[PDB]
Amino acid sequence: EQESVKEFLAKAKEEFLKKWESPSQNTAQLDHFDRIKTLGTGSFGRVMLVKHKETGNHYAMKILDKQKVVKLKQIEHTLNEKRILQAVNFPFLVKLEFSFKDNSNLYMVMEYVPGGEMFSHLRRIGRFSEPHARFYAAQIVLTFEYLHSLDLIYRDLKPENLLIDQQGYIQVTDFGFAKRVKGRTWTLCGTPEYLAPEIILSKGYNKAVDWWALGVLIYEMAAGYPPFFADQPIQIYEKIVSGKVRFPSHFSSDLKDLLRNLLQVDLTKRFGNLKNGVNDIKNHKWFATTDWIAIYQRKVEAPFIPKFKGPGDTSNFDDYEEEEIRVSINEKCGKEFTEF
Ligand SMILES: COC(=O)[C@@H]([NH3+])Cc1ccccc1
Repeated sequence: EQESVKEFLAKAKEEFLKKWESPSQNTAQLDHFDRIKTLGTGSFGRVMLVKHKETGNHYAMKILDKQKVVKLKQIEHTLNEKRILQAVNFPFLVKLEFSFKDNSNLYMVMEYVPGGEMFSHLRRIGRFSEPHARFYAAQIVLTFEYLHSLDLIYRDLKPENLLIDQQGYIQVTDFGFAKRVKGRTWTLCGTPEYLAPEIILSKGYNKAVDWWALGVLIYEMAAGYPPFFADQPIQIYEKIVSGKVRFPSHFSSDLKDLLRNLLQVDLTKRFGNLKNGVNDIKNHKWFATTDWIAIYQRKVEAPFIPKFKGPGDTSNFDDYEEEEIRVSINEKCGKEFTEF
């Protein structure tokens, strides 16, 4: 690679490692914020729009219930998520602003991106044109080059985790499955339609799973549906492992060729995982129009700007029951979460 890229990534890794080795902790508290709206809710956590009472800034606060994290065997994953997020810095990664814990919950306070999930926009328009899909894909390629150079695997690429910001660029959110891995790792995680075959088959897998997931994402952006779609997970998994994918006739030949190379079942043949690494992707004809530096510098005009009224607008998110943020009188699971 150009010495320019090598030197950039060396500095990126140095800066990451300093924060990785000495993580920030306990940088705000709950009563510094007002709750505005619940933006998402799951089996062990929620995301809420909050406002800082002194500065007036809006943030997305992820709240994890310690007891449920333990019950669902997510302890290490939650520690990974926060330790990684506090240490990374890249234009297409959502910024962690504060973190803290209390007797009941873990809190990560992040930039709020009012444009909403790529998923919503994709489903509302049907499919993205190839230029539009390529603009987003280029951001993911650069983000994975950054993450992988820090020995990080992301492991949850899907349209719901990609927020569209005020300039129309992507912000990757949700580092719940991200992990620092030199070599292989084994945990079954991700989302069914996006899992690489080696995850399904319970192998020791590596960063090549992220490049597989990029193939799934690009297909879904350009087609409007994912390549291995089926009604139940087991049927999805059978399709993933089969080595068979069908492409819409509207796909360009270049798109089909790139996707066949990202969706290689044999991980030793998969683009992003060959001897030339990410450059096989960056140099592919489908990316011939992409100015990688201009994308990194946010100098390209985006395909669209989401419609929203301001930094507190929640219109691009959907409606959930509002539930308490209860804090027990007694500390729960203190030992498990000491490092948070
Ligand atoms: C496309 O490149 C690849 O798949 C590389 N693993 C090179 C290779 C090809 C065939 C057999 C062995 C090795």
